[PDB]
Amino acid sequence: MRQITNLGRNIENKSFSIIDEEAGPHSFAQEEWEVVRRIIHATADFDYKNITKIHPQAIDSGIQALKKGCPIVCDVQMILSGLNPERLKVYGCKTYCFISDEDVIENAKRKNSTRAIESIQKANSFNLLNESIIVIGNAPTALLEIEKLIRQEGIKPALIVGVPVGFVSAKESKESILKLEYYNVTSIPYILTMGRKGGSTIAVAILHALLLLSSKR
Amino acid sequence: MRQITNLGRNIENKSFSIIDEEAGPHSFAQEEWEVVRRIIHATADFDYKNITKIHPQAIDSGIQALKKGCPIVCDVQMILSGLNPERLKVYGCKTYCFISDEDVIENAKRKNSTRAIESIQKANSFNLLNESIIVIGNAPTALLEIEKLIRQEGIKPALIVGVPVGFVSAKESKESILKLEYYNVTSIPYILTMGRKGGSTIAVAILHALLLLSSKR
Ligand SMILES: [Cl-]
Ligand SMILES: [Cl-]
Ligand SMILES: [Cl-]
Ligand SMILES: [Cl-]
Ligand SMILES: [Cl-]
Ligand SMILES: [Cl-]
Ligand SMILES: [Cl-]
Ligand SMILES: [Cl-]
Repeated sequence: MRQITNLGRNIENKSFSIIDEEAGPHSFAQEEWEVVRRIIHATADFDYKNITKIHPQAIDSGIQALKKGCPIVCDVQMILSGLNPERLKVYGCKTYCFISDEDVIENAKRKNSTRAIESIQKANSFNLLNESIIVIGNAPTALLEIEKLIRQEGIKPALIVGVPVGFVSAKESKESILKLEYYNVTSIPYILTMGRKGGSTIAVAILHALLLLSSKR
Repeated sequence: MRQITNLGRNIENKSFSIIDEEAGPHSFAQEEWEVVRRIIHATADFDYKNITKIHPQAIDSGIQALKKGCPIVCDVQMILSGLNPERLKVYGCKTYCFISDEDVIENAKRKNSTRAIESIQKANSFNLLNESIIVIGNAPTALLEIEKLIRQEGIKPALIVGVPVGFVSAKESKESILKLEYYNVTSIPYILTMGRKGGSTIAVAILHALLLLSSKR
């Protein structure tokens, strides 16, 4: 479930209350607001109240795949190191991150690409991008490879959590997921933070919020 | 060292230059600016250009500690699982984080405190707080206990990287360090992000930046 003192639980509920009060009126649904607020909570940055975008199917589609014990593929290790394994076992979700794998780094140097792009391709070769939750919280090149695989092959992940932070392709990487949404009738559900802002913590924030939402039947 | 494709590097340098051009004129020293920059990088948030405070001895003191394979205590796992062990082994630094421990979790429930405070205490009961680098990145209560120990007892860490993000005591925890600096002729060097903004991501960014500096001398 989760290990946190009753005090910590009080400090947290005390924060969410302040965050709600401060943010002011917003345009999210109850279920959605919880994810947005959770990001604000993880960063003390209120911009995620505006830059955060939640595909209409994002919550259901994601919580559903979570219960099926679907896999969770992250681009950077930190994201994994932030999830309570105990909470994940309940559903039986397997996690992945080939960013530091031997072959990935070998192909990346050879192909003159990035590790993130190559680990996304590795997860793809094992059919891991299928009906799963892909969390990109650091490498835009990763989120772009997904953009590509979606058009090229049909990869149909359960949910894309594209919140990479960057100054070069971060902005675009997220905009492109929105372009896929425009052209397709039934597009891949997503939760992304538009612009350059994002990061492992933002992603973890989202996962925890989603899990807690699932927990609440 | 650093496993990062030649491509990924050019992406970072392009990022750093963007950060520099955008930031504008600042009041930091060359070496110090690096640390600040690294934070803005990891977050795409330029507020850290104003909220970041670096003690006069924070850089020299912290690097010197690393060189001597000094311990590195963290308040949360997220931070350890974000530092390249390969680089620390060079100086032979040992990484610690008792926030997950059994006794720590226990003592916390009984004392009606937080796992964070109790883990700072356990770390205390090992002489791991002297000439060490204390990296607090999520629990203000951890930084507050550290402050208390600088007062009650004479613990003398080599560097306090106090960047806990929070809403209830974040602002205060960091301020209490500035107080000690005021009342003490010779205080413990710090690198903190004023206000209530912060996070393990910022912590790691600061550490990496430090390590890199260390690697250029
Ligand atoms: Cl809104
Ligand atoms: Cl990237
Ligand atoms: Cl980028
Ligand atoms: Cl990150
Ligand atoms: Cl300045
Ligand atoms: Cl705390
Ligand atoms: Cl707090
Ligand atoms: Cl954090």
